[PDB]
Amino acid sequence: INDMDYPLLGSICAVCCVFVAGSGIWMLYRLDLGMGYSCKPYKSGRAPEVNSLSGIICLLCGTMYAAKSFDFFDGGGTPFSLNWYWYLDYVFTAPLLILDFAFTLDLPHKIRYFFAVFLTLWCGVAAFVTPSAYRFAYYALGCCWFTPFALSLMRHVKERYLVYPPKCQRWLFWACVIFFGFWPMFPILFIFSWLGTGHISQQAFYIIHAFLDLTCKSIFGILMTVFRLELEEHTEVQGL
Amino acid sequence: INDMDYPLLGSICAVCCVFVAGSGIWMLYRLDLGMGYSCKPYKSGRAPEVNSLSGIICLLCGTMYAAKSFDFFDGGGTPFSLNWYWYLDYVFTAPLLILDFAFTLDLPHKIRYFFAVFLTLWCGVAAFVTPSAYRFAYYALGCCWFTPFALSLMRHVKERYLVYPPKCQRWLFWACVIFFGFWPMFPILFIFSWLGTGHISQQAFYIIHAFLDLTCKSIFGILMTVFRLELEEHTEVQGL
Amino acid sequence: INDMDYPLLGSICAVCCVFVAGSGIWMLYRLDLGMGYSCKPYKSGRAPEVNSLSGIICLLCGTMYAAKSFDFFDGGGTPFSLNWYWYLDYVFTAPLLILDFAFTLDLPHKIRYFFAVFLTLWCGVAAFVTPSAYRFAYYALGCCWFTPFALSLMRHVKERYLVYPPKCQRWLFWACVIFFGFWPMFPILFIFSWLGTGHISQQAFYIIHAFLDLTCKSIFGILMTVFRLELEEHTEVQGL
Ligand SMILES: CCCCCCCC/C=C/CCCCCCCC(=O)OC[C@H](COP(=O)(O)OCCN)OC(=O)CCCCCCC/C=C/CCCCCCCC
Ligand SMILES: CCCCCCCC/C=C/CCCCCCCC(=O)OC[C@H](COP(=O)(O)OCCN)OC(=O)CCCCCCC/C=C/CCCCCCCC
Ligand SMILES: CCCCCCCC/C=C/CCCCCCCC(=O)OC[C@H](COP(=O)(O)OCCN)OC(=O)CCCCCCC/C=C/CCCCCCCC
Ligand SMILES: CCCCCCCC/C=C\CCCCCCCC(=O)OC[C@H](COP(=O)(O)OCCN)OC(=O)CCCCCCC/C=C/CCCCCCCC
Ligand SMILES: CCCCCCCC/C=C\CCCCCCCC(=O)OC[C@H](COP(=O)(O)OCCN)OC(=O)CCCCCCC/C=C/CCCCCCCC
Ligand SMILES: CCCCCCCC/C=C\CCCCCCCC(=O)OC[C@H](COP(=O)(O)OCCN)OC(=O)CCCCCCC/C=C/CCCCCCCC
Ligand SMILES: CCCCCCCC/C=C\CCCCCCCC(=O)O[C@H](COC(=O)CCCCCCC/C=C/CCCCCCCC)COP(=O)(O)OCCN
Ligand SMILES: CCCCCCCC/C=C\CCCCCCCC(=O)O[C@H](COC(=O)CCCCCCC/C=C/CCCCCCCC)COP(=O)(O)OCCN
Ligand SMILES: CCCCCCCC/C=C\CCCCCCCC(=O)O[C@H](COC(=O)CCCCCCC/C=C/CCCCCCCC)COP(=O)(O)OCCN
Ligand SMILES: CC(C)CCC[C@@H](C)[C@H]1CC[C@H]2[C@@H]3CC=C4C[C@@H](O)CC[C@]4(C)[C@H]3CC[C@]12C
Ligand SMILES: CC(C)CCC[C@@H](C)[C@H]1CC[C@H]2[C@@H]3CC=C4C[C@@H](O)CC[C@]4(C)[C@H]3CC[C@]12C
Ligand SMILES: CC(C)CCC[C@@H](C)[C@H]1CC[C@H]2[C@@H]3CC=C4C[C@@H](O)CC[C@]4(C)[C@H]3CC[C@]12C
Ligand SMILES: CC(C)CCC[C@@H](C)[C@H]1CC[C@H]2[C@@H]3CC=C4C[C@@H](O)CC[C@]4(C)[C@H]3CC[C@]12C
Ligand SMILES: *C\C=C(C)/C=C/C=C(C)/C=C/C1=C(C)CCCC1(C)C
Ligand SMILES: *C\C=C(C)/C=C/C=C(C)/C=C/C1=C(C)CCCC1(C)C
Ligand SMILES: *C\C=C(C)/C=C/C=C(C)/C=C/C1=C(C)CCCC1(C)C
Repeated sequence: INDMDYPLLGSICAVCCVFVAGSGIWMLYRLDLGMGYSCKPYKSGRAPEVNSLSGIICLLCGTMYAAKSFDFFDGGGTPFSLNWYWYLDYVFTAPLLILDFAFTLDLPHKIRYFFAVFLTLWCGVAAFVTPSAYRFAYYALGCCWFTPFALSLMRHVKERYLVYPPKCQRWLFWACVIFFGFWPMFPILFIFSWLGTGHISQQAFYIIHAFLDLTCKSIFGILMTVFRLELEEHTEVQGL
Repeated sequence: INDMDYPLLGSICAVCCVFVAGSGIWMLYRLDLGMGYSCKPYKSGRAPEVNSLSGIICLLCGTMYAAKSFDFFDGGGTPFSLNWYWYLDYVFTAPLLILDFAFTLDLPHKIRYFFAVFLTLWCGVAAFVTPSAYRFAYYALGCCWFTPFALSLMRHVKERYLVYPPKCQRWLFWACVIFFGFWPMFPILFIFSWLGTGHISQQAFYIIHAFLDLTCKSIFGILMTVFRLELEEHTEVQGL
Repeated sequence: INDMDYPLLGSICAVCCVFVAGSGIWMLYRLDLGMGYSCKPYKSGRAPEVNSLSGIICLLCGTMYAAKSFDFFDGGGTPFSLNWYWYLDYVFTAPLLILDFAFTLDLPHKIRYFFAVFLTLWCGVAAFVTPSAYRFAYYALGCCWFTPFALSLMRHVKERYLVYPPKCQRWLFWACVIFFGFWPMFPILFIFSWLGTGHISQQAFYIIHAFLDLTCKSIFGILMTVFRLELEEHTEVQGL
């Protein structure tokens, strides 16, 4: 029912729009001046193309949040909503999150990891738009995709977590908290939302989701950016 | 008219959902233990990223079939149908089929081959949704894309079919049967369906399409997987 | 209001459909016989995959124009329109234009350049479909994406424009005219169209847009093709 407090939801989106986008602008700025903390200039003179994927998602996420605010500030139900169809944008950003994570730590099966998340969210898009007993079938189909994705990722992360120096592991550990602790929270709120159990309020739903993306995009991007700065500093200017 | 036997169509989709997805899980499992039949471990320890594209399409095709079943099992006309708009999913899998085929045999013009199929199907999506005299114009526009695509592919396949050892050529020949014998059957059923001639029944349409994807995705994926196993066995452990 | 002269608009689209597609077929034909004007055969025997991106866009643009004509020739409002939602196709071709430009001149930040244009147009798609005070917010959000994109591109182009020989610079200069002189004309007509100021007539809108794509796709593709022919001729057969 169209009775939730959109001005609030819009404001929330606008506030996190600046934070996520601003973090993206910072990490893009921090990328193109130094390999590490000593600001080592790239010998060729061009930062690796895959490195920028962390900043772009935040700007990609920040650009979407601006849209969401515009949807909320206009009273909802806009022709270009990005909120009526849920996880619709996630389809474009979440598969990119694992792509840079796989690129940052050289995790194998990158195309499998992309299509694991890509197929995971399209079930969530299908689950939302289908009010019926088969909504959870898509959820089950979606969870049939994420569960083998969350697994083997923990195995892959663990196999290389022990290779990094202790300085670099602290940021990776905090990336794993964001990664293996909060990504499983999207399916959990799907069960408890008005779609299933009914705990999460229709309005509340957006606000907690607004406050997780910061952790999943921006803060995850910051931890990835700081982790890469530590990684290159230990390997390039030190040769260790 | 909504009077076809969806439970049947759904069951068909569900049965081939397990077969296509199960074949994809097998070929992904068969990929990451051996270069060839001797199960030669990859020297770096990570199977090539382009190799997995054969398995992923089946899981990508199997995930879609589950959706189609859910559309049929719910009586049709679901908000997330994947059946109301035809060839809509093909847009995501058929361009990937030629991408791995081009990658498997090192065929040139891979981006031209991707956009040949990608533009071929978007005319089929447009042809379906347009009941008018211009449906066949999109079909003609689509066939104006596939016909120069089917050609030059036969020339490209032939130029390298004679380089492979006789053991590897048997699977490639059976890939070509699936490739140059069944892909031209999608346009043929478009003419004869209720859209054009009227031979193929609305219901029958789905069942024959359900039974070709197995050949085009799963069986094609199996033949591609077996062909790659023969190819690497002759080249890696034998050096011939 | 559905009272504009579609037969005209359709004819315009059909005439430029042949010109853009025909130019694409020429530059694809011109690509696969010679590195330069001396028709130097590629030593491996396969033109670089990124080189063909100039031809494909024209065929991608020509295929869309055929569709637009079919939409116009059928009276408008077709189920597969490509005209009802504006810049919707641009989302697929404009990000590819900058991708080959970045590839042709080895410009850095290619993924940033792709997502700059990709996010720029999705605001234009959102701006059109949203009749409200927030249409210009998407326009402002879109211009908040293009303005930092148009800039740094001029800096990047200038940094390498002085390295090319004078023969190659003439085509690049004429690419820059098409690039930095006409791309900023799409936002300008958005302001003055019936959406904003009201200068550009609903009908006129399509005809000037039809006549810019030729410059942005086809003629830009020709200038890119001629520029690459000059570039390789000076570097490959001359070694200068
Ligand atoms: C801005 C940066 C974005 C970057 C990346 C974007 C990629 C993601 C693409 C997002 C797709 C957006 C689709 C959203 C559709 C929303 C439909 C909607 O809101 O419907 C509800 C609403 C009913 O509400 P009210 O009438 O208020 O009811 C109360 C009674 N007074 O219905 C409408 O407003 C009618 C909707 C008009 C048509 C919708 C047009 C959607 C825009 C099309 C462009 C997107 C292209 C998608 C590609 C496929 C082509 C369909
Ligand atoms: C699950 C794994 C999938 C993996 C990859 C997915 C990529 C492919 C994307 C598929 C897009 C799906 C679109 C399907 C739309 C179906 C529309 C439909 O069925 O309409 C008919 C039906 C009429 O039938 P009944 O009312 O039964 O008539 C009988 C009278 N009692 O109409 C409806 O049900 C209304 C439809 C509700 C809105 C449709 C919402 C579609 C879902 C949107 C998510 C997809 C995003 C697409 C991106 C662009 C944004 C539009
Ligand atoms: C051909 C080569 C193309 C290559 C690349 C293609 C990629 C770009 C994808 C383009 C998406 C096309 C969407 C266009 C939707 C147009 C809607 C439209 O015209 O509505 C207006 C019109 C009202 O006009 P009239 O009734 O004449 O009014 C006057 C009163 N007598 O409404 C209709 O006709 C109803 C529309 C029927 C349903 C629309 C179906 C759109 C086709 C779906 C396939 C596209 C898939 C998109 C993916 C997401 C799934 C939605
Ligand atoms: C929540 C709101 C929505 C969120 C996003 C809104 C827009 C965000 C702002 C722009 C995002 C990034 C633009 C992407 C295209 C530009 C490519 C790019 O950034 O390249 C990096 C390039 C630097 O590369 P170096 O390595 O020094 O080059 C030497 C070659 N080795 O970046 C730059 O040039 C700096 C940024 C552009 C310079 C132009 C300065 C003037 C810009 C006008 C401001 C317009 C308002 C936008 C506000 C934020 C802008 C930072
Ligand atoms: C028709 C229904 C829909 C069809 C599809 C439904 C889901 C299909 C099942 C999962 C598909 C693939 C998941 C993609 C993300 C995982 C990435 C992946 O497979 O990586 C391969 C990786 C092996 O790599 P190696 O080379 O040994 O690693 C060492 C590094 N050199 O695979 C694995 O780890 C095996 C699969 C995951 C292990 C976790 C085991 C427990 C999984 C719980 C089962 C959940 C139900 C799903 C059923 C099928 C699962 C196989
Ligand atoms: C405005 C209307 C819509 C616009 C577009 C309509 C369709 C455009 C015509 C086809 C576009 C391109 C097709 C893409 C898939 C083909 C791949 C391709 O072109 O590969 C190049 C390959 C040449 O490669 P080389 O380097 O010689 O190979 C040796 C290996 N080193 O091209 C060819 O083989 C030439 C073109 C195909 C040959 C088949 C000839 C017979 C074709 C029947 C004509 C059908 C009508 C289409 C009209 C235009 C066709 C040119
Ligand atoms: C539970 C409370 C949650 C609060 C939300 C978080 C707010 C943002 C603050 C940062 C969160 C993530 C930080 C991750 C840890 C990195 C911090 C850090 O110390 O980084 C340094 C250096 O790296 C950095 O600079 C990273 C921190 C920079 C973060 C900048 C904040 C994000 C950018 C937003 C600016 C624009 C926002 C617009 C205004 C908001 C309007 C609402 C790494 O080295 P140290 O361990 O200090 O060792 C010292 C010797 N090397
Ligand atoms: C006209 C009847 C069509 C019947 C449909 C086909 C059913 C599937 C059977 C396989 C079809 C394709 C097989 C292609 C040929 C490869 C078979 C083969 O022999 O492979 C071997 C080895 O490779 C293989 O193992 C490939 C065959 C494995 C196929 C496994 C079947 C697909 C996986 C599905 C399992 C899960 C399905 C769920 C249950 C179904 C519920 C409906 C290659 O070497 P050989 O020539 O034997 O030489 C011996 C010395 N090297
Ligand atoms: C303001 C008037 C605008 C008119 C529209 C333009 C019409 C198209 C004409 C070409 C426009 C762009 C040309 C760019 C400059 C390149 C021309 C040129 O000279 O190229 C040569 C060689 O390269 C070429 O051949 C490029 C020109 C080829 C252009 C072919 C025209 C496009 C193909 C369309 C054919 C099919 C169209 C269907 C019919 C139309 C139905 C409506 C480069 O060397 P030169 O400087 O001559 O030095 C000589 C010693 N090397
Ligand atoms: C409470 C919520 C936020 C998080 C719940 C998940 C936490 C408990 C998970 C997320 C990521 C996980 C870490 C991921 C990787 C490793 C490296 C391994 O060699 C030891 C365990 C360790 C350190 C894990 C401990 C458990 C961990 C921290
Ligand atoms: C009857 C249906 C299923 C298939 C119709 C197409 C068949 C006849 C086509 C598909 C692929 C084709 C093969 C593709 C490649 C070659 C290699 C060439 O050096 C000799 C011909 C040969 C061996 C072709 C023979 C004809 C062939 C088998
Ligand atoms: C463009 C070149 C490669 C030819 C490929 C397009 C051919 C195969 C297409 C173009 C126009 C098409 C025809 C257009 C209209 C109809 C009417 C319909 O009720 C039966 C099929 C039929 C008769 C089509 C058959 C296929 C056809 C002839
Ligand atoms: C009048 C319309 C069509 C075009 C307006 C933009 C024109 C004036 C712009 C577009 C591209 C620009 C050129 C781009 C690159 C360079 C190289 C630099 O080292 C000197 C300036 C020069 C040569 C620019 C001059 C101005 C220029 C030609
Ligand atoms: C913003 C970034 C991320 C990674 C968001 C991720 C969301 C998921 C991984 C959600 C998964 C879902 C599943 C498994 C089933 C129901 C639908 C969801 C999309 C919520
Ligand atoms: C599932 C995999 C494949 C390769 C399916 C392929 C389908 C085509 C190549 C279909 C082509 C069509 C044409 C040329 C014209 C009418 C519309 C079709 C999509 C049926
Ligand atoms: C056909 C190729 C090109 C490059 C067309 C490009 C169009 C743009 C770069 C348009 C930009 C817009 C902006 C910045 C804001 C309003 C919406 C537009 C899409 C017109």
